[PDB]
Amino acid sequence: ELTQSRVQKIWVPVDHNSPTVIVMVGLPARGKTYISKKLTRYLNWIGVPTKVFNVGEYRREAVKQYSSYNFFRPDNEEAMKVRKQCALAALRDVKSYLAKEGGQIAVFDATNTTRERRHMILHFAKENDFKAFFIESVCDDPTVVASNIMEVKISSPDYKDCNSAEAMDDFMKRISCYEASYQPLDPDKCDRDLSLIKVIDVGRRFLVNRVQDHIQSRIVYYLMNIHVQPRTIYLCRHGENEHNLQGRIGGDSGLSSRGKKFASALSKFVEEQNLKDLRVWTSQLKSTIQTAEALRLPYEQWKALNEIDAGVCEELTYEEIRDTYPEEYALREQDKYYYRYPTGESYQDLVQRLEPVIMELERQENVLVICHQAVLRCLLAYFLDKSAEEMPYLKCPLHTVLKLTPVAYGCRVESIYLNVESVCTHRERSE
Ligand SMILES: Cn1ccc2ccc(-c3cc(Nc4cnccc4C(=O)NC4CCOCC4)cc4nccnc34)cc21
Ligand SMILES: O=P(O)(O)OC[C@H]1O[C@](O)(CO)[C@@H](O)[C@@H]1O
Repeated sequence: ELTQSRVQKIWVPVDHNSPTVIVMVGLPARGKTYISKKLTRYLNWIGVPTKVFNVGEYRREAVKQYSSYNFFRPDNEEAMKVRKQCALAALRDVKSYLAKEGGQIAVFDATNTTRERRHMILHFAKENDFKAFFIESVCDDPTVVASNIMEVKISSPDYKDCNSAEAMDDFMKRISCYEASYQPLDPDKCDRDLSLIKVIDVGRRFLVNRVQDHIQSRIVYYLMNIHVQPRTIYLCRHGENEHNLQGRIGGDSGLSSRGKKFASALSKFVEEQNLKDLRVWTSQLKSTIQTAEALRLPYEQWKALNEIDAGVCEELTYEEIRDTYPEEYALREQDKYYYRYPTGESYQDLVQRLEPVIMELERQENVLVICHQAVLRCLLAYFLDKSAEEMPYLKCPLHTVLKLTPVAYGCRVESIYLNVESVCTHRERSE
């Protein structure tokens, strides 16, 4: 016999591959940490457990505050010993994360600019049975380097007792400390056997060598879709709909009278925002489409943006679900991310179908996504680096636009309520 597990609905028989170390490579202020973080955010959200080990954070913990670039001098015998021990301590943690804590990918975020340092990470990987994948960021444009420094270096803890001008100055010399011994990845000759991507001039061009597995090709694909241009992402739900007024889930009802006032308000908001080339996306459910109709803009529908499928519970109230399917109600409340409605979906299923939405979102600039409660949560979690456990409980009120702006290494979210009443469909984590 086979039995169907209670939360996920997976048929199982009755009782009766290598982790990867991703090695960042490059001079300081080349976006290594920007990429480390963003990538880790994508990987975790698609369900590959990933963690960043930034050697700089180890050095900052092992050493009294930073005073100047002299700490990074190649003739600094003692700082060198410290730096090397910081790398080894980060690797100890990498071993722990991947071999014992269920980690899948560890991103070793450091300059790792010498063949020697990289050879040692390889030895580490090889003897723990970890795959190694290198990502190098190369850029010689001073404008880009300057910008990076202004944007994330001068505000860092290292420079808290320095003004801008002198953080910038210190950082420039800090970089020059690494230049003499920098051996770029060389896939033609000495690195022909390594798996790596060398990125040149901020994603303009890539060198890819020996992709070993699906995580690696997928990272390359991700890296070819992202960009660093400023832009804005607006996320909202459909205007209130008739099923909302009844506390009924799922279905494909139309906008209520308030829902229509929202749409009209949303149109005003969008106009006042004054964007160029704002793309608009909806699901294929009517609520969403009517809402976009009020904007008088071109929009495109995506079945992927359709609300979670409640299967056999579609169109019931939560009340009716507790009465009719008491046991299914409880299972969901106890594990709301992995719980699969019977005949239906989990939040986990949602991530899989939203993955192509995220990938296209990364390619776009200004976008307005009009969608549904659970879908919105799933997208929002991606942008705000929220865990699978939290995602089902993020708050996405009706008639409220969430305005997301890339800033520094992450994302500012700004809530904008359009002053139209609605019922509340938020349901707290109960225990
Ligand atoms: C699009 N893409 C694909 C691969 C890849 C690798 C590195 C980078 C990359 C990204 C990058 N980005 C930042 C680094 N530090 C701080 C901030 C950014 C950054 O993206 N800032 C932007 C945020 C959005 O608004 C405009 C400014 C800087 C780089 N500098 C030199 C070389 N590469 C850089 C971009 C990449
Ligand atoms: O995961 P939760 O909190 O039940 O929210 C999902 C529900 O939200 C709604 O969008 C609105 O109630 C339903 O269509 C859907 O079943």
